[PDB]
Amino acid sequence: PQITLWKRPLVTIKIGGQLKEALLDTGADDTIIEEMSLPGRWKPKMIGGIGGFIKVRQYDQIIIEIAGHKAIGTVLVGPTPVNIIGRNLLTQIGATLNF
Amino acid sequence: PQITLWKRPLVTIKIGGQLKEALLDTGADDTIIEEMSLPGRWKPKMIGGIGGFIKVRQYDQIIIEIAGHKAIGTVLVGPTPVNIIGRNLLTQIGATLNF
Ligand SMILES: CC(C)CN(C[C@@H](O)[C@H](Cc1ccccc1)NC(=O)O[C@H]1CCOC1)S(=O)(=O)c1ccc(N)cc1
Ligand SMILES: [Cl-]
Ligand SMILES: [Cl-]
Ligand SMILES: [Cl-]
Ligand code: NA
Repeated sequence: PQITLWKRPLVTIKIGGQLKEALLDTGADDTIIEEMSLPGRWKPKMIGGIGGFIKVRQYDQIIIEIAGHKAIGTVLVGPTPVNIIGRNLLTQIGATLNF
Repeated sequence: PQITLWKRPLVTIKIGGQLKEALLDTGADDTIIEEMSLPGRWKPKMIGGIGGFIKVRQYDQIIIEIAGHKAIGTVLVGPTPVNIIGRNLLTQIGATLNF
């Protein structure tokens, strides 16, 4: 698609066999989702946002579909206002900003 | 142009006579710039996200040259860790996310 920005760029994602809503966020280095069960081991990560830095859980090589596009990569889990698809997975699905 | 997302999508902006570097951020509803003076009236606002909320000043009807493209709209000013061009001004320069 070509997505304009008059409203929030919200899409459906599928993770763990469940559909969720997520924000496509070019200002997010990383993908972070609200608390849920993911398989495997996790590692600690510090991420920075508007209010400061927080520690979150990092899961690697997670299968995730984004607006129908398949990705496999790093998903963080932690306190987040919305599920966020950031540049690590935006790049995998071939997203660019154009003007 | 067409901007990939392998690295942060940073551009040069001009605002209030000053050149700054800013992130083109599809996840940000409104544009937020680090502390600077702007002309006219303002009102206080709180904005939040990862790491919580910050208090900002909301200035309306501010012109900003973004990578060569002029746009007018609301500009928030406050202790953001990064200058962010949000959707309110991305729309005006015809920015889209494509994949
Ligand atoms: C969290 C989203 C929903 C909203 N933010 C936008 C995001 O793009 C935000 C931008 C940013 C980059 C680096 C440092 C600080 C902020 N990135 C962000 O948190 O990246 C984290 C999430 C995973 O990767 C790392 S916001 O800054 O809170 C915000 C809120 C309101 C307005 N008007 C403007 C900005
Ligand atoms: Cl990744
Ligand atoms: Cl505006
Ligand atoms: Cl349009
Ligand atoms: Na004004």
